[PDB]
Amino acid sequence: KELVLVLYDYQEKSPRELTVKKGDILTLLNSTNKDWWKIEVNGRQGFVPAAYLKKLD
Repeated sequence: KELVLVLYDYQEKSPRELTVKKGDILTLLNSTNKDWWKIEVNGRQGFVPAAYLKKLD
C-alpha cells in the first residue's frame, strides 16, 4: 500500500472524516480528488484534506 505522512493534526468534522495526528503514517486509498484524500489507518477508512498530507516520499 502507498504510505502517506500526516504533516499536522487534523480533527474530524464530519462522519466520513478521520482524526489523525502529526507524524502518523496512513495508507492511501484514493487521491483522485486533489483536495480530499481517502486514507486508511488502524482498520478505519475515511477522508482527510490533502493539504494535511504528503505522499512518501
